[PDB]
Amino acid sequence: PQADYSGEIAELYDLVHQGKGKDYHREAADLAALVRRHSPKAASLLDVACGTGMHLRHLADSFGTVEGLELSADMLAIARRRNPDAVLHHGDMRDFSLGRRFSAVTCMFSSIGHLAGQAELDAALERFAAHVLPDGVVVVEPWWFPENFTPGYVAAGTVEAGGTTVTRVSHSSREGEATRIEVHYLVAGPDRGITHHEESHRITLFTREQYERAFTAAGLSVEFMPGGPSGRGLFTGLPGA
Amino acid sequence: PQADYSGEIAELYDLVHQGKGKDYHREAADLAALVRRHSPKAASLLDVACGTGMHLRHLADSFGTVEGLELSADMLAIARRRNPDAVLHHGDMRDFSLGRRFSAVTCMFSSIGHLAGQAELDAALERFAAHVLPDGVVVVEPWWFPENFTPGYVAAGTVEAGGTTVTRVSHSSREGEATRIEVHYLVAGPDRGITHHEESHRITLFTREQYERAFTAAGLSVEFMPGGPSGRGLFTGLPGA
Ligand SMILES: Cc1cn([C@H]2C[C@H](O)[C@@H](COP(=O)(O)OP(=O)(O)Oc3ccccc3)O2)c(=O)[nH]c1=O
Ligand SMILES: Cc1cn([C@H]2C[C@H](O)[C@@H](COP(=O)(O)OP(=O)(O)Oc3ccccc3)O2)c(=O)[nH]c1=O
Ligand SMILES: C[S@@+](CC[C@H](N)C(=O)[O-])C[C@H]1O[C@@H](n2cnc3c(N)ncnc32)[C@H](O)[C@@H]1O
Ligand SMILES: C[S@@+](CC[C@H](N)C(=O)[O-])C[C@H]1O[C@@H](n2cnc3c(N)ncnc32)[C@H](O)[C@@H]1O
Repeated sequence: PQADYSGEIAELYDLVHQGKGKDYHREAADLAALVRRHSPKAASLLDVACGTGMHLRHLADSFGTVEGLELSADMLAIARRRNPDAVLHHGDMRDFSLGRRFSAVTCMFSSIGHLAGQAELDAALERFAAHVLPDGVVVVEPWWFPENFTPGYVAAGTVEAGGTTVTRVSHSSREGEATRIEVHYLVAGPDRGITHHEESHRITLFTREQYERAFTAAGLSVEFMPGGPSGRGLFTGLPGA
Repeated sequence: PQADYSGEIAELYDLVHQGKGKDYHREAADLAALVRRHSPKAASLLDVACGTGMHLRHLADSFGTVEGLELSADMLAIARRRNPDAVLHHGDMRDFSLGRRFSAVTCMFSSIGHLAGQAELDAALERFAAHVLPDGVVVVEPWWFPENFTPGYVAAGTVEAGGTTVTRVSHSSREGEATRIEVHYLVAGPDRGITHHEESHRITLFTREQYERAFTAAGLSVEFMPGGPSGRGLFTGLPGA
């Protein structure tokens, strides 16, 4: 039903991804070490599709200035509360223009898969290049590629916090050149009873070559790293191709 | 939504109660030892609201003849497959008449709480007495009493079998003289995706005295045993009051 990271889905986001084991503190430390490898003097970072601003909160401990861009107002509201001294823009990775550049431009946890087709992917990569300093680095965490996607995958987990029990179950299928992921939730607590929610997303299965193509078209040199924080690896790009 | 143990709810019953830890083999052994305490020569047993026939399957190893009665055709279908050599009647605990008596008449796992009011409870207890041999025993596992019910209770568990993942979440609230239990399910598998189901039941909170009253009115001597297989204790009754 929803595909827009809104309402109760946005409110549940952080608890469910923490319950699944996601460690944004570690991921931010790793990201900052990776960035400083390619740009030793790096000072500022823009996190695109920053969601609830969990990486930004931790990256602020490593970078003098951090900033975000996010499409969903409800995600953004959470992010702004968590990062009250940073600028967080409501906008679209396909066409934003902030009039400034950063040491690092990051786009994490498969947000890039919400783009449809090579044209949107190239457009986003060009915007990321349009916002990186000449000595900086772009980091994009892809969705699954066709060559590593597992169709029929079922993930189920339950987490409890503050008196509330949340179960999240996903099923991922092949829909042409994308994954269809259906996600259902049961949210329960003594005072509120049980509520059911659902999300459904089409997330594009770009090949590695297609990602590399978008980096190249944007003037970035590209390298893929397998494994990565979420099993999908990580691409890094440097201006100067 | 449903309150009638039908369709997919009936199909999910055994897997969810097994995942929650219910051991019908142990409960049947205990029940047979309890019965033989009060009726050493006991030979036959009628399980009323026998559901999917899980106690009957195991009790058949202890009693020469076992038989069941169940209101829901879909539960009964499962029970009949599991117990192909026994007679399993489609009927109602409030008014059935089988024209024969048994060494033991059992009614397990709070099925008795599906009755509304003292009149139905007394009617069922009189039917149970109308089907027990003079030297036999009646065993009724109650629902919660007002004095031991915990309102706001949330139970969540996930079990996997045969490629299918099932999450069941319940919330129990006080509705006058009953509990309102709402139960939601998520059923997931690689081939079938995710489906959501729900049940809602009103289950009467009779006091211990009200149970004892129904046994007495039916000519049975009554004893309550705390704890029991499901935390609600157990009543046993003997003809001859
Ligand atoms: C398909 C798939 C999943 N997983 C692993 C990956 C993950 O550990 C788990 C699936 O969990 P779920 O909540 O559905 O997806 P995420 O955690 O990625 O969250 C997001 C969902 C959509 C957009 C972005 C992020 O199984 C794989 O290892 N291979 C696969 O092909
Ligand atoms: C209210 C309540 C529950 N529990 C325990 C009892 C149980 O271990 C758990 C609740 O699990 P759930 O699936 O909702 O109920 P059942 O397993 O009884 O199944 C049936 C439901 C309805 C009709 C018959 C049987 O919490 C308690 O200890 N006290 C309570 O007051
Ligand atoms: C899986 S979440 C990842 C959020 C965050 N980066 C993290 O690691 O938790 C995907 C995010 O992409 C955002 N998003 C989707 N399409 C977008 C677009 N065109 N521009 C900006 N953000 C977008 C969603 O609103 C959501 O916050
Ligand atoms: C919680 S289930 C217990 C089933 C079984 N005794 C067990 O231990 O698994 C409650 C059962 O009561 C049955 N039931 C409800 N009202 C009934 C009635 N009036 N007569 C007979 N069975 C009834 C339901 O159809 C269901 O099978």
